[PDB]
Amino acid sequence: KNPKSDKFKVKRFHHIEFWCGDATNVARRFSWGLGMRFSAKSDLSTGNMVHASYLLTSGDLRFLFTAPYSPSLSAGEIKPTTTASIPSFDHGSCRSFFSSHGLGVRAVAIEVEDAESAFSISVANGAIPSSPPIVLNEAVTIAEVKLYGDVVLRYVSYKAEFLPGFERVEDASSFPLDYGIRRLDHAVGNVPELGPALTYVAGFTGFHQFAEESGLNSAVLASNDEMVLLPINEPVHGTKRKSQIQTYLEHNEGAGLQHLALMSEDIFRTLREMRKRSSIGGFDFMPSPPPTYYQNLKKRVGDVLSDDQIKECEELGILVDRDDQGTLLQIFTKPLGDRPTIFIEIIQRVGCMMYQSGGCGGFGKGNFSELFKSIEEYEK
Amino acid sequence: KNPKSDKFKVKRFHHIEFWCGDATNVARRFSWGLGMRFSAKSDLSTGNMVHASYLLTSGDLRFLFTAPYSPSLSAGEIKPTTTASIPSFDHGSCRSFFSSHGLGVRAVAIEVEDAESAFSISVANGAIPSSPPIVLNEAVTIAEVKLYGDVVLRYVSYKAEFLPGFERVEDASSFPLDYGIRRLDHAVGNVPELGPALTYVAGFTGFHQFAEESGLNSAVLASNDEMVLLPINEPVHGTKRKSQIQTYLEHNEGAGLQHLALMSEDIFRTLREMRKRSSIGGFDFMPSPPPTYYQNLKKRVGDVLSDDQIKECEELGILVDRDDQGTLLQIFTKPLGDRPTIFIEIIQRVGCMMYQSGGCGGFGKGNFSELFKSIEEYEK
Ligand SMILES: Cc1ccccc1-n1c(=O)c2c(C)c(C(=O)C3=C(O)CCCC3=O)ccc2n(C)c1=O
Ligand SMILES: Cc1ccccc1-n1c(=O)c2c(C)c(C(=O)C3=C(O)CCCC3=O)ccc2n(C)c1=O
Ligand SMILES: [Co+2]
Ligand SMILES: [Co+2]
Repeated sequence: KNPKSDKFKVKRFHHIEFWCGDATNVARRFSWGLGMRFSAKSDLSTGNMVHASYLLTSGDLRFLFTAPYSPSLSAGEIKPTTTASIPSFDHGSCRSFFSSHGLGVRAVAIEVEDAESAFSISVANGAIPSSPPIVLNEAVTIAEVKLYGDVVLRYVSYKAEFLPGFERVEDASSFPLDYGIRRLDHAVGNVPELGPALTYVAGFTGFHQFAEESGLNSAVLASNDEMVLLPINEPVHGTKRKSQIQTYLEHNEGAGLQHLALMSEDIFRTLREMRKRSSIGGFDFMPSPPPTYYQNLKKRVGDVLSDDQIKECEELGILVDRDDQGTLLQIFTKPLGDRPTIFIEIIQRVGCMMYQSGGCGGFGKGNFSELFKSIEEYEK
Repeated sequence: KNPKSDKFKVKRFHHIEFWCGDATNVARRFSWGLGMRFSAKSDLSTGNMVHASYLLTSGDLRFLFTAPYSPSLSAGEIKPTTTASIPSFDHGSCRSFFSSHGLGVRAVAIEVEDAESAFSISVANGAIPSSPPIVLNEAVTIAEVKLYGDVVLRYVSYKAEFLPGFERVEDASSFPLDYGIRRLDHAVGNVPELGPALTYVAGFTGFHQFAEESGLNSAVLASNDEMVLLPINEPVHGTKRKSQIQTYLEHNEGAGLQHLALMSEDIFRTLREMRKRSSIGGFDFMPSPPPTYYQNLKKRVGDVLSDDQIKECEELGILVDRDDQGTLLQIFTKPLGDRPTIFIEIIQRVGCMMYQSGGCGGFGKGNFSELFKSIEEYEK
């Protein structure tokens, strides 16, 4: 049941912004490890004296990496005269964010029909304002409200090329890397208390709950067409293994974004390419499930995937789950930085043709059961 | 003339430590871009609740990347009970360093016969203490004194494997990258005033001055065998082009380390490998000199390098200079991070066989003249 209760017109995920200490090194690492191209920049060479911002793209996926310069470079500026291309940026907010949480997502950005209206309606419906609507070059409007912890939901709307004040990146500097990633599928928050978090976000967006010893309880909020998907987790305390949600909250100094799920047009090629690079600058993946997991794959998805497709899942450590309408292939990286906090999920969805409907196959909750069973069946 | 005035026994460069916001991402980028292997770690998985530290090695070159965790993880600790493997580390010093300078070198470390004595003698001779000698596992002694800005000179001495509390890195995580870099040749500071800087460092080390519109004046301090080489630059104001030393000081918020020079056993292979990776996560190089520069190469080094060796220099953008005892091949990267501050030099030295004596060929000062001449000769 989807009651289509969005309080403003939402289109799709637009971009994810990381706040960094050094945007250059994080962006180069991510570009190589994920196969994303350098597509736009805003930094000293473009006249921005406040922050360095580099955009990576793969298909529709946009990763933005931002870090502050010395405040002394812009000490004479005021907000009306700023050279920052992202006017919501603030030196002390960024340094405090990074000192508090380490490397992580500052903004989850979605494209809307009118960022000014989305903001007003959101705050009218309980959203805590973060940065008021600002019009850039009479061309783009951006506004921000608090989502959870120090993560903001950022509204972007266009009259009719990333943001004003960004330049396209030199063809020589932009190597056309591509491992198959095409768009952001969902973005997941960890909070101490799921209930108040759900009530707050659903309160100001109008997003509806999406049809659903693991360490957590979770729920998923969705836009009208269910293309914007925002799960939220809370810990479940006092168990055999310690809750990874609780571990996150401790090392992140509170609530924040837990994982980004990136849809691939070919998860087997994406994982082959990422795994080749794991030990030469890229990303590591979580430990592979036992062969018992893959022995049991035939009995549950043998109708969707061939024996060779299933054997390819075993080589790459891919996980498989399934809904009543579709099948999900997924895998998780190890944490992206120093702290055991944010990680990435690679996913591909099979089914729900109508175009493919959002959430087709779920989010892999059934893989908790199948992993536990397999990781006792393999013991013998 | 080398009066061998070292006030304690110095052996050679030991390691360079970068203070980072996220050690993981800087270290992975550097590993891929320079061809260095992951060799040791000290982090949560080794019991260190204070900082994450990752060591990269290539030959004798050791790059250490360190970033602080949340202070909350170690709030109950005191210095006697610390889990930090580098006891001179301090959360607030590290965050203040990085907020002030961005990514850069915190420590230039040299191996000495006794770090306790080196420290005492240094301070007895004017050095500003930074961290007193501390003995690790009755096996290694480390101490630190101020060098310039917020950069420290770190003394390390061993009784007879990087540091106690570091673990060797997993063979699966340690891919054997190698592009030919073998050791640190020199490490260069930028200061507002060269005179007082020279007097201060030479005062407490006993290092002697090494035989010597560019934007700078510079001088080089050397150990007894001249294997430890520490140039220092100051700006020269009011000129056609703005001093790059002055640009550094402005963007770095004061004095600090300007460049690290890494000796290659085969600079042509090193530069081929680094240049292949420039646009896929590695390092960019400064713009290549004009063909006039390379046309003039025959008349000055045609006796050292063949026509093919000189043509290979032109393909790779290598610079060549020469002393009275040796020849220097060198090239400079673009800045390593967001700010136009620290960069890397790749070098190879030809001559001065005795083993090769330090500084063989100089530091490339003559390449200022030859670059200016070439960059007017090419105009026509
Ligand atoms: C628990 C755990 C510990 C150490 C490494 C990995 C895991 N771990 C996961 O983190 C995990 C996740 C994060 C999802 C997932 O993507 C997800 C949810 O957890 C809630 C619904 C929305 C959503 O997107 C699904 C299955 C998972 N499974 C099966 C698993 O084992
Ligand atoms: C000035 C400048 C501007 C934009 C990019 C590059 C340059 N630039 C240099 O930075 C440069 C350096 C840094 C050295 C060098 O390694 C060095 C010194 O400058 C002082 C003595 C000790 C030492 O090691 C030598 C030649 C150089 N040359 C020729 C050059 O053009
Ligand atoms: Co997920
Ligand atoms: Co040099």
